[PDB]
Amino acid sequence: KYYAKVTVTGGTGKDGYYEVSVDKTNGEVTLAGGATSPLTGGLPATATED
Repeated sequence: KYYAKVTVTGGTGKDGYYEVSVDKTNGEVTLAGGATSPLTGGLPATATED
């Protein structure tokens, strides 16, 4: 689900597209796997149209 770009100042290894699930009625994000650990894949883009 949604891929969030992360830019960390002063920290290494926390950069990456985090998987986020958003329900706007609550206004928060459900954690993927119950953690905020970075995912793999680097910075892949699927759809060219923006």
